[PDB]
Amino acid sequence: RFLKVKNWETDVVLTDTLHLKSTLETGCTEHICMGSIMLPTKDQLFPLAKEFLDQYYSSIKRFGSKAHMDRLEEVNKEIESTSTYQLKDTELIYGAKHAWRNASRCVGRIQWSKLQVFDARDCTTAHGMFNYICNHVKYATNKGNLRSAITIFPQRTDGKHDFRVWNSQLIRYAGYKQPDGSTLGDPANVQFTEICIQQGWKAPRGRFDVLPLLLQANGNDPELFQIPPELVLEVPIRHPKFDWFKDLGLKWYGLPAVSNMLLEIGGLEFSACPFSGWYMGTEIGVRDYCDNSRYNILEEVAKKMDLDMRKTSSLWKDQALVEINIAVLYSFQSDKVTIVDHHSATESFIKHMENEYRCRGGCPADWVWIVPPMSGSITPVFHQEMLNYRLTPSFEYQPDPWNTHVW
Amino acid sequence: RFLKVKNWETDVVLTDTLHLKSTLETGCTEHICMGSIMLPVRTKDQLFPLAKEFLDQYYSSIKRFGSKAHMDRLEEVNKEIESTSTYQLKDTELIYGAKHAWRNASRCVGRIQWSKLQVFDARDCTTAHGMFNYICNHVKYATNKGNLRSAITIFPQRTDGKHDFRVWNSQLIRYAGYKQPDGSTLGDPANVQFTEICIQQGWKAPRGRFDVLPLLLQANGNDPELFQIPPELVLEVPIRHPKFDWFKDLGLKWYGLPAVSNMLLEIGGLEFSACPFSGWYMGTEIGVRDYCDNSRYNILEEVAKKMDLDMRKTSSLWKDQALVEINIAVLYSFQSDKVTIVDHHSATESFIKHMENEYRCRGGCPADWVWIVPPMSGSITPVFHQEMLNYRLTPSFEYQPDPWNTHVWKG
Ligand code: HEM
Ligand code: HEM
Ligand SMILES: Cc1cc(N)nc(COc2cccc(CNCCc3cccc(F)c3)c2)c1
Ligand SMILES: Cc1cc(N)nc(COc2cccc(CNCCc3cccc(F)c3)c2)c1
Ligand SMILES: C[C@H](O)[C@H](O)[C@H]1CNc2nc(N)[nH]c(=O)c2N1
Ligand SMILES: C[C@H](O)[C@H](O)[C@H]1CNc2nc(N)[nH]c(=O)c2N1
Ligand SMILES: [Zn+2]
Repeated sequence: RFLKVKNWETDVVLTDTLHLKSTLETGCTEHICMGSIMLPTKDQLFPLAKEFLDQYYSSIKRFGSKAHMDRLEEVNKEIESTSTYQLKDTELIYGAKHAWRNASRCVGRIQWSKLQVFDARDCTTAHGMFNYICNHVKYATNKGNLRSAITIFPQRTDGKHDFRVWNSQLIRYAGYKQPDGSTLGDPANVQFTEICIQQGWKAPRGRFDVLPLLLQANGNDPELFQIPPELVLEVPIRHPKFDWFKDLGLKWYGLPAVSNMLLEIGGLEFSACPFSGWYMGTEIGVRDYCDNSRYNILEEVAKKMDLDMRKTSSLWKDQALVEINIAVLYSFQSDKVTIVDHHSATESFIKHMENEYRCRGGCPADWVWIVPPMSGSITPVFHQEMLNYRLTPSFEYQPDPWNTHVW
Repeated sequence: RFLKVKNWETDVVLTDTLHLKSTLETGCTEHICMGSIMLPVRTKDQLFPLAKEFLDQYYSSIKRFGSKAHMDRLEEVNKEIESTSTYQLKDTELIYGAKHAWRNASRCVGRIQWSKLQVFDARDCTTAHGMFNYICNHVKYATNKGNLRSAITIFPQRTDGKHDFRVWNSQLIRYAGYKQPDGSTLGDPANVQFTEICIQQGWKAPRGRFDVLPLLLQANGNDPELFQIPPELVLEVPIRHPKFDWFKDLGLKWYGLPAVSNMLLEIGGLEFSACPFSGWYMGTEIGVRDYCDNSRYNILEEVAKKMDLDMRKTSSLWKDQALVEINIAVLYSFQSDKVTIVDHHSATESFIKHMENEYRCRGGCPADWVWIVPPMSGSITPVFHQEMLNYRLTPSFEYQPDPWNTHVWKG
């Protein structure tokens, strides 16, 4: 019930107590571990609300004060009356920061307290969402000097009035299936790209076309907007040694901005809460560029390097993979767009894990996602035992809206 | 119940019913996943159910379930347990049980090979000298001049737990680690503690960077005894790189035969506390872990120096670059000397075929993703994108405490 985690490289042992405050379930049981699975009324609301406010007032050192009891009372009164409630700005900021702090799959949580929170709870239309989002992108991009931020649209009500950003990221490239048989652009995005075409977008049918936004306000049908081109910072990818590399025509965008998740604070559900930081290099180089299901460019690079592709045991893939990742980091650094490498990112998370054990009693972490997708065991997270559990406030997955939308 | 696992690269979806035959526990709950934790006398009472369940599994596999032979064997084991309190496995059951422990080893990426396992029955062994001889024969048979063959040797089972057979070495072949007064380590830092035990017991340590450790063998609960593996029995490979001629001058080598000697083999409630087994290496086990862990040989700096990589910032990926070069060297050397080795691409692709096949013919394949995924280039190997259910089946291999923590010394 009081759990220990060992780091097998440093022998440092930490004691986890925070896990007892765990509320949601994992997918696992005593009989079966589901660690590698990608996706495992008035009644319930007040307990959820109280649980939250209790932690909030405890965090500001006013646990059991009149202000505390007053708010508890106040919120209770509002739920009984309105069947929901509203968070104070302070509570909203705190909630959102803590959903980040609690995301057990995020290697970048050392940063969790520097989140700029944009309260867009007054937004009513999809045009308004477009305005808030452009402001978010522009603030976050900060001419390549990236700052973390989240924009929070209004909370879910009866659930027929949801705000949704239909894009999975604010900034993503299109994907088109061709008669050709193969896929042009980003294969991860074919379906959503078809929804954009079938809502009216005129696709340029390039390899790297920035998707338009599909914004849904107040449960209405979603609308298309294009992010001003001048707000979408992009980096052309060159290698610091291979002159030919830039001839591959690769670019990526600078701003990672997840837009399809659901933020739950104190029982309240914010179904549109796009949030952003800055990239860890491997996210682009390893996954975006080299995944079979993605841009899949390893063969093309190995070829240009003239490696023996005859046998897997020449490790031509591994070699091409590293060079692609050197190129990503190099291109971003050259243009002064913030980026972190996996060595530096994971070292940061180990320091952060340690701060959270000594300051909070632990840190939920999901090893499967924390350990980078290349060079695993030469980063310190690999040797680090982690405990995975769910705390609230949290970010959660929600069904793609096209599967849900009453048209 | 039916459980599904998706492959996110191929969209292949599999269905597992085998997890329903699981008994042992995971250490996870509905509130906490312990999937990345490294290490999460029996009585007549528990014994017969465990025996019966094993023998039902056995008798099904040979299509004799419910036969008279089946029933008489249950009868016979029942009796033996009641009067003698344990029981003896037949050779064929022993063989089946050891194959199955391997098959059920959820952290093993090499299970495609599970049915080709030479079983050596050393249950007539009585002394440490007897153990030595069995182990030498194992090592010589498994090595097979570089054309490695899987094998296991199985010494007598636990009785009162006061008479255990144990191999104190953690692998049969392993390099001495020596702690220096200055605080640095000579040889393999993983094996420092055990090297001290060997020295304390009378080994004359050559004190090099690559000294093959002597065996420390306990028979029948007696104090362990020391023996040297005949050097001519120990196949080693000097490590060179195909383009980098300076690689050989690093002075690296490694042994050909990976042979785990510190696990417990549980079959039908019986506990085989000495059961050394050996296979062949996946390159990354030597090239990533043994050479480049900071707690092991730790040769990354030195390799990247010689390659003259920009070592000022980690974002040049100098570590990653050197790691690949070392791993190429390891595979290249073993291939050049005709010592069996598999690369991590080939190994993980074979496992995915094995795993699918196991889903078709067996109803599942317990797998531990934290362990199956290789320690380099994770995401470009097909296992990375494979969802996997982890659970425990018997027969099984288990950890057991190091014998120096538990042995009652006689003197
Ligand atoms: C500041 C730089 C940041 C870095 C380097 C970073 C890093 C990452 C990485 C590498 C992942 C792995 C998932 C994948 O491979 O796609 C991840 C997951 C995640 N991060 Fe971050 N992160 C950052 C900022 C943020 C921010 C600002 C938030 C939210 C406020 C956030 C919330 C998440 C969540 C919710 C997940 C996982 C979603 C899930 O459960 O599957 N991160 N992060
Ligand atoms: C055929 C060659 C084999 C290869 C390439 C292979 C590969 C591996 C690798 C890479 C691991 C991960 C452990 C680590 O990285 O330290 C492993 C684990 C294991 N393998 Fe194998 N294996 C082979 C044969 C065998 C054999 C013959 C057995 C026994 C019959 C066996 C039983 C195990 C067990 C028990 C584990 C996991 C230890 C644990 O639970 O922590 N393997 N295998
Ligand atoms: C804010 C931020 C910064 C940064 N450097 N990296 C990130 C990456 O975080 C996320 C968060 C949510 C989702 C994703 C995309 N990754 C896989 C999600 C997923 C789940 C289930 C099914 C899928 F097809 C895909 C990535 C986020
Ligand atoms: C038979 C065989 C072939 C092959 N290629 N590789 C192996 C490696 O498998 C094992 C099996 C058991 C133990 C080990 C040693 N490493 C993990 C055990 C362990 C536990 C706790 C802490 C550690 F540092 C190490 C490795 C075994
Ligand atoms: C099957 C497995 O859960 C899946 O491939 C995971 C593994 N680890 C990951 N880790 C990160 N950071 N991102 C991912 O998308 C995945 N995919
Ligand atoms: C803490 C973590 O579980 C530990 O480092 C594990 C991770 N995965 C591993 N995977 C393999 N194959 N071998 C190992 O020793 C480890 N170590
Ligand atoms: Zn689990």
